Amino acid sequence: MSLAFTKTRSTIGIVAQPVSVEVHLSNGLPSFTMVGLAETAVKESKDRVRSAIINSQFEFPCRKITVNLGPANLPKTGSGFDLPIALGILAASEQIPLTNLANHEFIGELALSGELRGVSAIIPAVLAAHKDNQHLIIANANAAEASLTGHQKVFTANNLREVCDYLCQGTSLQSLPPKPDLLLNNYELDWSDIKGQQHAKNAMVIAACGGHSILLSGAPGSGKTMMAKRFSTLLPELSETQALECAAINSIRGKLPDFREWRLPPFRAPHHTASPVALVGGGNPPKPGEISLAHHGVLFLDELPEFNRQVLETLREPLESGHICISRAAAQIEFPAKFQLIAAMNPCPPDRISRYLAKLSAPLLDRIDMQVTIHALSQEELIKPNTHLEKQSLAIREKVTKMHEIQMARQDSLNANLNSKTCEMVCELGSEEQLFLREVMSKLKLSARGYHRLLKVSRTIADMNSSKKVLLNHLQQALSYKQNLH
Amino acid sequence: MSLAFTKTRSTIGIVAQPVSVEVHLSNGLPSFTMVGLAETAVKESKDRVRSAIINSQFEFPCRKITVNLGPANLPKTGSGFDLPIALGILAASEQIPLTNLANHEFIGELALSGELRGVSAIIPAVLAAHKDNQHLIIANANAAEASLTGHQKVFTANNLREVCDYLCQGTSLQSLPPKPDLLLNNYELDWSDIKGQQHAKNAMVIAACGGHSILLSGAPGSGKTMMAKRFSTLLPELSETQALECAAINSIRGKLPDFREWRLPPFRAPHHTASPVALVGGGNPPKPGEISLAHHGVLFLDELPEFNRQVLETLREPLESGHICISRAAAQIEFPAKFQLIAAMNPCPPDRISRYLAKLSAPLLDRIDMQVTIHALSQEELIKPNTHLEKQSLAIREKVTKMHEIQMARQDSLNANLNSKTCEMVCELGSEEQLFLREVMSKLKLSARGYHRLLKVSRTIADMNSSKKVLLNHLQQALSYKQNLH
Amino acid sequence: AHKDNQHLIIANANAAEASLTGHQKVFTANNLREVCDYLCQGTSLQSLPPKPYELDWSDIKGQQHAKNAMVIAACGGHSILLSGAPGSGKTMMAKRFSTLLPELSETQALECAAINSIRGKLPDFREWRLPPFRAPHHTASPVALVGGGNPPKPGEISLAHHGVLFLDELPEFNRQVLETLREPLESGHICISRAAAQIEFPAKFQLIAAMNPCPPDRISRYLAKLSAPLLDRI
Amino acid sequence: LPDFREWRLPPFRAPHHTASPVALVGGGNPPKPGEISLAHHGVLFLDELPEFNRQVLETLREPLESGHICISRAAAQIEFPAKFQLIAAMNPCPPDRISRYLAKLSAPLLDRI
Amino acid sequence: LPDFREWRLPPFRAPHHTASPVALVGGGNPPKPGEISLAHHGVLFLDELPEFNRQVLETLREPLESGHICISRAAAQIEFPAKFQLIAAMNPCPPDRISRYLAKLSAPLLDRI
DNA sequence: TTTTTTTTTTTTTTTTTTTTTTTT
DNA sequence: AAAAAAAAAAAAAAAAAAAAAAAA
Ligand SMILES: Nc1ncnc2c1ncn2[C@@H]1O[C@H](COP(=O)(O)OP(=O)(O)NP(=O)(O)O)[C@@H](O)[C@H]1O
Ligand SMILES: Nc1ncnc2c1ncn2[C@@H]1O[C@H](COP(=O)(O)OP(=O)(O)NP(=O)(O)O)[C@@H](O)[C@H]1O
Repeated sequence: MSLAFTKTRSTIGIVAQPVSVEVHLSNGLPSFTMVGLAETAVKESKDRVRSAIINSQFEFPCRKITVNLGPANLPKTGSGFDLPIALGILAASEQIPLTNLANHEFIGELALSGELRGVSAIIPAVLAAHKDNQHLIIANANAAEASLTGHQKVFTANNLREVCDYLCQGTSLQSLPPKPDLLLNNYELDWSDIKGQQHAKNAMVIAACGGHSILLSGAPGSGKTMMAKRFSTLLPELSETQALECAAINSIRGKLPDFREWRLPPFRAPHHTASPVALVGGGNPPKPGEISLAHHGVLFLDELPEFNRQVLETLREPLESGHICISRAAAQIEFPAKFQLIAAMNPCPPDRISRYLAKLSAPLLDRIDMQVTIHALSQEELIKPNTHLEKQSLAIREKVTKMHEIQMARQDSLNANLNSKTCEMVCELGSEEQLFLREVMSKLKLSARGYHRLLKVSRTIADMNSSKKVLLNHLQQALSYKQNLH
Repeated sequence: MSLAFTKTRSTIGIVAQPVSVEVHLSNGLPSFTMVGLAETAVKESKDRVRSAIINSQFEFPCRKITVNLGPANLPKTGSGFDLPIALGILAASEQIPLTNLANHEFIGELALSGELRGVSAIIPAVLAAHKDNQHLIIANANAAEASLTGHQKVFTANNLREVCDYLCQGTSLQSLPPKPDLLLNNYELDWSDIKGQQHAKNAMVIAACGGHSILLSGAPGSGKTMMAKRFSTLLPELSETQALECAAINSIRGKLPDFREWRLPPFRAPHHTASPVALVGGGNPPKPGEISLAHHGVLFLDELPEFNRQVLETLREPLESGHICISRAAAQIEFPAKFQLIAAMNPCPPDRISRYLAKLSAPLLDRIDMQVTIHALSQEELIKPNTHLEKQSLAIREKVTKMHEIQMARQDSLNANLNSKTCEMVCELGSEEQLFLREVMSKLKLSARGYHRLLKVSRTIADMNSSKKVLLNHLQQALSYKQNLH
Repeated sequence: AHKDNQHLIIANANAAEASLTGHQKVFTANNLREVCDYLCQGTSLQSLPPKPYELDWSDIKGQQHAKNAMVIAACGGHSILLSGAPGSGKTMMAKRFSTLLPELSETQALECAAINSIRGKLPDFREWRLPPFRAPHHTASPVALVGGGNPPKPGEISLAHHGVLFLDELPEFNRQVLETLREPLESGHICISRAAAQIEFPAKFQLIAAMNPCPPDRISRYLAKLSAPLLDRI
Repeated sequence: LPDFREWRLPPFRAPHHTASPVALVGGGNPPKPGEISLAHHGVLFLDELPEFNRQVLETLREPLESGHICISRAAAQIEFPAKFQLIAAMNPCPPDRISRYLAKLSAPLLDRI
Repeated sequence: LPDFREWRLPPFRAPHHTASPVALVGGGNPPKPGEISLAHHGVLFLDELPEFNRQVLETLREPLESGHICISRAAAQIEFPAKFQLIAAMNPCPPDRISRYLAKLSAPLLDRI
């Protein structure tokens, strides 16, 4: 008859869910009705589309035009619906052969002259389009942003007539500019630029291999955030897909990285108090927060007890599943937050100790595997200049990569994410080691999860020593990283 | 078919984003349609533009008119969209040759007689136009404000007919007037009025010469606030590019400053009664706050134990990044906030003194580099008159001008902004210096931050002696200004 | 639809969720033409893809004294107060309890399915017919443990509908929170109200609580924090 | 609209010690002059001065020197004349109780009287 | 509305000893009747009075003589008639601490027994 | 060895800007 | 073809419940 289908994508949450644009024409008096929860920025696109179609020397149909943006449950805020609506209107009036619109997705604004203009936060659309294996058409102003993915099967155009020519006559035009240069870390910082703490350094290196969260205990003014800020150095380079996902997460916020930190794990340490709306998801049109940010990186947490209780209890979901499920009353949208957690805590500024320690949430203070006490540096070490022992981060990075490969070989998850049931099956335990653990529980009444936490850290230490299975010395070193002190 | 394009500037935050006005005429019913998120202040430009065009002996088209305002996602708030729309309507109707609108930007509010009216906050638009090398035409009422920049590519007009004549026959309009007939610095304020406080004045001298933040403590009624106020004169006069930015922020607020002091570094002390939105950011269309009003200047926080922590917890990020980002749920807005901190407090209002200090935010005091005490002024020295007329002023300002260049030659930041690693290799601590530093460290209870705080101010004092490295004499003086006692 | 005994016609895209109930009398369609053909002539639409362990009491040694008491509590539906010295948690006794209870019927399991479905991201694998066991964390939160806030979401107690609640170290908890757990025990549902209106989360379950009476003269203090009505219904 | 009665006698306004900061100084809404501005060119009396909250008393310093209070309603700011003359009455307390009582005063404001 | 009840017969209500101030009289949200507002024309059983909150027992003043507990949310005044009869029970309690025990009995309410 | 006040958070209210539905 | 009665949110202001902070 006189209806057509075109496919777009709208950035809701972090994932660009597919949006079906449906255009129908009927023999009524001329009109234009937009159906679907479209905001003003989209409802105003009627005149833009009419002018773009007319000024490109096409015939704008003088009939009842009905446009539906399915599905109808999701509000649509992106302004880049003009190009698909125009193509749908053209296809409905049989000015474009319909069979070529099946495998394409279109995103882009339209000025009244027919020239395309770019839209913001486009990278997630490209990611979704490739994931579904769909050709994507993009306004040429977005080629600079979209080329960072380096993804094929993405084309750009300048005018609506260019897109029409591509669809009908097949005169393919433009392609993503070539990928930018794959330069190197420019990482400065380095782990070498920290004076000798030794115990804290070794503990952090152990946890980086095992991906375990740590508590940075000790007196304030001792080097808590200073040591943490260098922890992201140890973590390995992210994969192509992981880097692309982090890039989309940052792109939705609006601050494009500088083409270099692409493969560097993020840090994004949140403020002291901040806001629970800001630090987890958001309201209005929902935007990612500090939790959603630093998806595959390391998240820092200074002055853990000070944080609001509701924030800490809502923080249970990520370390348990890696998703946030903030609801918008009508529905819910997911946020990926599978992050490494680093926390700092100061053992009180003796009556107040009970309430101060009790103020800290235990649901958070159960998955914090390791703890360490960061003693202040001796004046001799503070005043002594650093020999710098040449830069030392690539050796530790190589060690972490090898340990991660070893862990990936024996199961499909890291030791931090091991289930309680699989801990016994995976680990190779000797009889004397089991007897030693039984004797240890005589000395200290560790909880049920203490077993698995001690086993988890000792597994990384044992794999660190040379190979094979757990040993008495490994558990002996592990015992030092108990849950608390007092 | 004919349509016209016309460029203008709409200001959001501080920078004036480019906005392209598109006008298209169709053969439908005579209606006027405007799209592009028009705030109702500009949405009613239809009747104003219609009457302005009719009354200037032109011919208003009797056709359907569609007007599109730039990017479809940027709200338009200014009232100065009448002139671009009127010129677009004229150009689309072939009453103006289109080629002349190639590289011009128009800003101006029209009246029904055709006379142009001044629009508030014109300076950022002029700056943006000069950055892009574009002719800018404004109302005659804005000539006084636009003359600050002194750019030669800005023209002014009296009515729409003048603009049409300029675009059609090159009548050449009326250029903006020359720089105001004033050069005399004066400022009626200088360092001499502070009498008797030799030690604190000498310390504030080195505070200006290294960009260090300085904390002041002393008895009320002495020159604390006066020394803060006179501290502006010490800093070197701002460059033209910095003066334009400061004038842009000031004009955006609305307080047009006096031409006499448009190059002095701004000084603005916030008031204790202020919302966290008053100092930083703003509601509505975002407006610069108190902190950004002191860009490239000095911020004076008198009575530091006041200013409820809710206010001070927002000042953290600007002290490190030099800017603050405010989210409008649809875009991100940035405000320049690079400044120098000066704070004043009463040392004493028993163990209650600790509670008095407890209200202070430790991380804020972490960034402060210097502390001095305002001792009670001697009897006869104040009792003795001020017959001395040896006003220092220009001498110390000349000294700090060279001082900033000397620091800028070594690294890419002043002594206050040194990285911890860069504290060394710039201060070649000798054999005896380490000995003395070890002694003072052992006898005191300094932290890691305090040691590096001690090094930077000592570096600045070392430059004051035109010596390559510290000579154990600068360290002794540094201890006095250091020792952030409380 | 099941409660009223009514046929459902549902979009084919929703067959992923409606199949998880394993229901009959629920159909799926693609077009209005298919539904019109069904109503006019009955063209036999699709009817969802039908759907086809844990520990036991054997893992515990011959503790006949407590085992038979627990069985009686399960048979009679009464609560229980497994408590004493905190010996290695002792929660392994409670974890076995959920296995003893009878298998839930269609509506009973389906109601828990809906209650979980509200929280979004429907539980991952399987096992809807097994009654839940979800237990608190000895500190919880008044919003999280009971009812909720913001646009309402079921609390921990409601999630344990037709299941078991293992509230450990009862004395510590919160005095205000404990009394909020009153209406569900008596009626079987909560009526938490806030702002505009309220909704009724069904909260029928069974309670298993633990306590420590300390090693002197501190037993009275350790029991002084107890809520009388909550213990009176045990 | 006082007319013919006191249009040449200096105003005398004595706000009650609680009042409200949005009425004592400036205000919201399309702004209406507050208590402080109502005493322009006149006398302002503050009985039981320490009883006033420190937040309000710290605002008194700006008009006492600059001569006019500058309201700060985020987007907009307006000027109100405040050239008044200040008169204050305080009770020298009814141990550390003396220090606690005198802490409720504003040291700069009292030391500027 | 639960069951078929009896309606024609006097009601009986007994608060949950510790109870709550919002449950005994009035309530939040749109005005909801309190426990004391219940048992209208009936019998209210107040068991173990000292366990109750002192302020609420003081708030029982008007209901037992006036029969109306009109709530005040600063927006509306809903009446909620509460005519009833009081019945209370006391434990003599386990001697100078007897005064401490009796100090919580809310003597103004004890006068109406 | 025994009891209270205050500040913060949350909740509500109010105003205004936004929205959403008249009435030509 | 321009408007005005109604549903939602952002910010300022005031009151109730909790925490703790400090006082006997
Ligand atoms: N182990 C350390 N090694 C080298 N430098 C350190 C070390 N600890 C502190 N520093 C110095 O500490 C200064 C800033 O780091 P730091 O004091 O840790 O800030 P912070 O992490 O925000 N607060 P805190 O951790 O409590 O001290 C730098 O000059 C560092 O050089
Ligand atoms: N050498 C001097 N030392 C101190 N005060 C001086 C000196 N010379 C003049 N003064 C005068 O004394 C006034 C003191 O100002 P100041 O004490 O800073 O008032 P303020 O703004 O309330 N800050 P504060 O110091 O806390 O009282 C100055 O405004 C000068 O008018």
